[PDB]
Amino acid sequence: ERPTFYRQELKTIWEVPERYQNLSPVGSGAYGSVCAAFDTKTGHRVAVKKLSRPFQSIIHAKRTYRELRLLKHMKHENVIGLLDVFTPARSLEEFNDVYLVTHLMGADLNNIVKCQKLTDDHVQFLIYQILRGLKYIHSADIIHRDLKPSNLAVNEDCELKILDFGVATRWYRAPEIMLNWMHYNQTVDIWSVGCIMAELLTGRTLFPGTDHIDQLKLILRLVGTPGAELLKKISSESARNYIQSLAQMPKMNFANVFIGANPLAVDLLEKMLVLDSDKRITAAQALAHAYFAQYHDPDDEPVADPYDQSFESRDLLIDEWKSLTYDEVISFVPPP
Ligand SMILES: Nc1c(C(=O)NCc2ccc(C(=O)N[C@@H](CCC3CCCCC3)C(=O)N3CCNCC3)cc2)cnn1-c1ccccc1
Repeated sequence: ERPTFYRQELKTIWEVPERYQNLSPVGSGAYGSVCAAFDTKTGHRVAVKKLSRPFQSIIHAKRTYRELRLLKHMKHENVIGLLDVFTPARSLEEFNDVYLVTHLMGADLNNIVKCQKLTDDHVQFLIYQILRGLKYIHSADIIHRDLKPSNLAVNEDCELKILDFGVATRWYRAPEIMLNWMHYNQTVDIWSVGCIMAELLTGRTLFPGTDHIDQLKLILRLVGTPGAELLKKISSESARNYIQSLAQMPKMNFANVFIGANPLAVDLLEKMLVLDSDKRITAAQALAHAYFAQYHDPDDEPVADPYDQSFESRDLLIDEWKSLTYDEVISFVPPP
């Protein structure tokens, strides 16, 4: 039974089920067209995102479908999930707007740290949750690709979720992406986690580059010029020359960069900030690292159901993407 909707303005107009009350814009553009609301069904505050021009073009329609598919798939404590999705339309013919309802978080990870060191216990808890969510995301063959403190949100009980509010900042970007090395694996996200973890411990950005070149120079000063093993995997002579032109010395010992830090934290940072992404620790491996002994539970670090992203390879018409999106709205099943 279709609930009754009500309209509102909010310089953006919102038609939502009566279920959602007390709507108010939040983030003022940083979050998009997002309002906080009171979910009368559960008595919890929620976030309502209205999609912008979802079916204006093939690209818009496919992006709308993609985001709905991703959100419908993510069912994990440390990843943003879909509480509801709705449209005022009563038919595919009238279908032109999509609203996504998620949990409302309280702050991102810039708001928690505020340029001050966190305790080592608190860093364990925060990074453990990030890695727990990444193990889940990566098990579905999904790569975040833009992990950074602003895409990590917490509530008052310090419970953390991974989202994507999106390039804005390069401070957390893996060197292989910056170098256009083309073959990326999931540990580009592990690089970002390493940068975040270092920042939580020290209160300082690990690699605060002024521009693209400076960012790579700062990275390579810490992690060193490519070793012989990594150089063997670089096809292009110009590519080999270019990376060496930005570097010089071997890597530094992280034990003499993170003075006063838990030696287990330093060991983990070493394994996350490896230049060769083939040698970089995975999320599942990192969760078993002794640094997380007080939080690690091998039986509550779940993986995702298989995620069918064969649609990514397809060239469909605008009405086909729209119909596929409409079918995914209809088939949605709320959580418990
Ligand atoms: N602003 C918000 C919200 C909110 O916007 N919720 C709506 C809300 C919808 C959607 C998303 C979201 O992340 N959507 C992803 C798909 C899921 C991703 C989860 C991780 C792994 C990779 C996939 C996506 O496809 N796109 C399209 C391209 N650009 C980026 C987003 C976030 C959020 C929820 N809480 N808060 C909040 C309030 C105060 C302080 C801090 C946060």
